[PDB]
Amino acid sequence: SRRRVVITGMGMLSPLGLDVPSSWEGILAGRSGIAPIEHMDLSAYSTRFGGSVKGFNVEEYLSAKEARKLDLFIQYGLAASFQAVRDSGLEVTDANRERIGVSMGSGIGGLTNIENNCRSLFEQGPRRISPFFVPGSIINMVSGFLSIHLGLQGPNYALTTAQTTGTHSIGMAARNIAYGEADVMVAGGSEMAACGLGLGGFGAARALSTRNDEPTRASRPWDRDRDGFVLSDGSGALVLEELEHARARGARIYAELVGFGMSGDAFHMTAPPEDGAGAARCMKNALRDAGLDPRQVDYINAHGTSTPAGDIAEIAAVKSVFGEHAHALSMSSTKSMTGHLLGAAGAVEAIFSVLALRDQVAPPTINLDNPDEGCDLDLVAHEAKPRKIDVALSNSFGFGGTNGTLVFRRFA
Amino acid sequence: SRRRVVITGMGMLSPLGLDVPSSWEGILAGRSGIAPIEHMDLSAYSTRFGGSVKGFNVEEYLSAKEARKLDLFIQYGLAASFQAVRDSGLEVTDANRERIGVSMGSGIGGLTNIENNCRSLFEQGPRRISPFFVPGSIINMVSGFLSIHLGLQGPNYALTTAQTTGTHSIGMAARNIAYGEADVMVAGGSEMAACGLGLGGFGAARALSTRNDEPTRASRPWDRDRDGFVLSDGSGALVLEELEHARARGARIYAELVGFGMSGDAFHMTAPPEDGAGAARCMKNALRDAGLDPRQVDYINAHGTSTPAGDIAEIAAVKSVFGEHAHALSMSSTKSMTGHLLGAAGAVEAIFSVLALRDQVAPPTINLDNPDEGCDLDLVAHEAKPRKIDVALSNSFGFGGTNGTLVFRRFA
Ligand SMILES: [K+]
Ligand SMILES: [K+]
Repeated sequence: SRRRVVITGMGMLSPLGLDVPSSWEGILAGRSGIAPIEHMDLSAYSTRFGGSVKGFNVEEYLSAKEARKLDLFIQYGLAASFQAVRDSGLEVTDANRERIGVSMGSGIGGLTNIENNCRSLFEQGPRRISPFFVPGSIINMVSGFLSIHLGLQGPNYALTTAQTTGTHSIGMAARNIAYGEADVMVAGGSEMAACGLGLGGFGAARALSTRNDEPTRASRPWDRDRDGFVLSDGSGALVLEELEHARARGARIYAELVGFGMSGDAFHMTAPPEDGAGAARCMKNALRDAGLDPRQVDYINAHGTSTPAGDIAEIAAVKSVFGEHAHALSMSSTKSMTGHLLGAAGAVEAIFSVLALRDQVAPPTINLDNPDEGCDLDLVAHEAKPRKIDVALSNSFGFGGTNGTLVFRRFA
Repeated sequence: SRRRVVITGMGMLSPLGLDVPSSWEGILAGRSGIAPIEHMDLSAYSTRFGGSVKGFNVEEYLSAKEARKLDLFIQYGLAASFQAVRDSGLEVTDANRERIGVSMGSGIGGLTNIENNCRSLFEQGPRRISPFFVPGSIINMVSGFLSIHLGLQGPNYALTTAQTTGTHSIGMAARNIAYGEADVMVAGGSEMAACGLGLGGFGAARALSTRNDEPTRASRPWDRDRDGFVLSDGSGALVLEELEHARARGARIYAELVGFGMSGDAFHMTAPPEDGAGAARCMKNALRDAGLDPRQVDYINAHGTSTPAGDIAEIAAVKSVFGEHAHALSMSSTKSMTGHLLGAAGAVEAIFSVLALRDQVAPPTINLDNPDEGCDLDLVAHEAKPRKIDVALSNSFGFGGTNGTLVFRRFA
């Protein structure tokens, strides 16, 4: 009924590194990538730190002339995409390019570019807007430009499901491959909302931590002194591949993507329900899609955003799905270190989940000094935990109560 | 292998009407919905007309208090969604709500809201941004709020593939139902980019017609004196339903959704290739997905945007897919009347395609006074053409060279 889908390539920019292996070394070491933001003047803002991408040089991937039309969220998406296509060793030919596509998305897209063109329009009027504004700032153009730069002719689209984007992108790209619409898909997410509208919009909603004096401690999922999420930038991308197609060309396979689930809370615009019953259904859907019993799960990479309401819902949902086995699995939030990459969070965390399968180690939940009422599971507090990981889950639960769960598994 | 998917409900706001049947009466009569734009001062702009939604009253759907947080693209999406859920006669219960989802998207989303919050931020600083800015302006919240207002717990996501959004949303929602992930999906698209950044961004790219003296004549697909697309607002939404589920409750079925195809040009950021070879592959994929031979197609609702390069590519692609039969089918662009609803274009045109199957009539391509070189097919110039329509196709081809084709068919 379904062809099998594996991960043959990965790419990343995060607040911990300009590629995957540098970012992952950071994760394993408990390193925070959070810091006061240098690129702009945040003095008037109630929050002043974030996970920024540091030292990014777009001209590793594109000429200065190409790069200049494109919002940072696009540059970030192409870079992760390029890394991953490279990482995969895939050679794109006339014989396969119609079988290779792209699903790279974003939660908010080109907010920086829109900001800047907004300034021009207000001060100098319509004619000063760039002619590349639209193509260089709408969300589908990570997918757009990547297909052009790589001559990829397969399914070409983009999701935008806020903080769940990255997770849904990967899952539905795998469904493209399982359905026969593609053999290969580049999927993932990118974001750069660290601009005045991003930080101010999230500040206005009071959704962000305001621990300005100690930014590396701001993101503390399941800690009783948590005060909101930490906004972060970057991108993740995976090369998904039908199993036989990868065997045929001798691909290195990191892991198998076995399950994808989805759900809606149908509850509230920004807050999850106390019992996490939407997240519970999503994980259950993802497990059944993988043909798995809850007891076969060894590691969960949580959404774990460091909001009061969400961290606790996620515990409820895990306890209700997994029962007693909730105490045997390890769950951690690597947002404790990376911050919340929004639409890219799902993508980088899928990659963290795959790496956790490769190296048999559960990354840590840093800053988990005083676990709140109920937060009594193995949350890998403080430091990496080597252990058996056969099956690894990655959740994302975003505004609009939109939920997504991926299930990965060691390959053989 | 696949469950069968039918259309049981439809909703719409367009520049021709505040619902489906008013909009469709306009279409059949050759009525243009294009007019100089009243809602803002366009004097400094090189284009000054558009397809606006006229007389919209959001309080038919939501309280003033609800409505006020939400960008117009969201209001427009919920309204079409509500219409269509209503139109369908579906009763949402605890027994089915986990089987009912939403895929409603947009190409650019809340550009108006972002504009306004941009002004506040510039003049008055961060603290003046609304706390509802983010939830009320990001694209996934049509889906978000609809699932909350209707208690829908099934798959919840949103696409953003620019001018192809509406087409992809519907196609992938049908795939949700064919796969077993849902029995029912509300899918479609909404847009309101008629704000300074929209009109100015598209003006800066020189992509818009500038026929300000005669706006009802600006949109003239395949006419030799065409000078770019006409920007338009609104929304379409369809209730997709597994076939047995609809039979079981005695649903009225408009038509069957039998095919969905996708492709990438991999060519250019904004311009299609001269031969339309990407669009050709997309239609071919869509036909094969439907189990259909080209000769079985009676009517095509074209992308037909009134750009020089795109209108002509689409002819090339149709001639190459359909061969001699290209001269027996009828193709028309209802953008001649509606203008280009961008991310909603696909959604309203899917609805036009379904209505064309219901009433056995091909809508007209208005303004097609002098067909360009090569534009010698039956393009239903000027006035509606009653005829046999068993099978109807709807194309969309958007920036990034992203392509989508839907195939509908009379039900029995
Ligand atoms: K996660
Ligand atoms: K169309």
